[PDB]
Amino acid sequence: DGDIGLIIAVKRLAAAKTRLAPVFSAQTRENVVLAMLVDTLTAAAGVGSLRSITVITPDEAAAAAAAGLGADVLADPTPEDDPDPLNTAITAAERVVAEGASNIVVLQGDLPALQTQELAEAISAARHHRRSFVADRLGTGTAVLCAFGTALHPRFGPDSSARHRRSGAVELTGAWPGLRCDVDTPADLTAARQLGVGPATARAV
Repeated sequence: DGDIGLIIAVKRLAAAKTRLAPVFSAQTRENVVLAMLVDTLTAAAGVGSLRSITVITPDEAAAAAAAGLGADVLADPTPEDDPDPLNTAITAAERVVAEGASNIVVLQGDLPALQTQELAEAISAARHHRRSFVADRLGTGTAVLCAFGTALHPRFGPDSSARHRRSGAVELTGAWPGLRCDVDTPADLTAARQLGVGPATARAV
């Protein structure tokens, strides 16, 4: 059995992926965000090195979906006026997950084209470092952050790749297109769909 505690943080679905609003009705946009989480979780759950998957979210629909796939779920109590709610949530989940795992991996929940093998390989590569990350497709963001026997020090948000790099996290290379293809914009979604999205995202779009 595995040694990696995987964390995914998910914001309120109404707030999520607002740059997809031009191509989706609000209910369809929320459905796409949830479906991308489902496909990401499904791909991740195939990775043999995982001990657990923990989803932290204030969104009860996302909570139900994750729990319904056999993930651990943490309610996110982070106030609305917290200046950095994403990293606050990750750090909160980390404190819990750290009780049961020494090696923790934070994964974006909007990777609908993720293949199990891609994540497995990324984690194998990460084992050679204390802290490491995979940049997303366009290079400014972070698809995955990995910490082996040390604190994550997450710097997700704008310009996270650069911030992670500055923090001393080593950048992993490895094509892993499905791992890198996070979906923020319609262009990102087009790219993901060309790689091949999982069935939940296929249905939602």
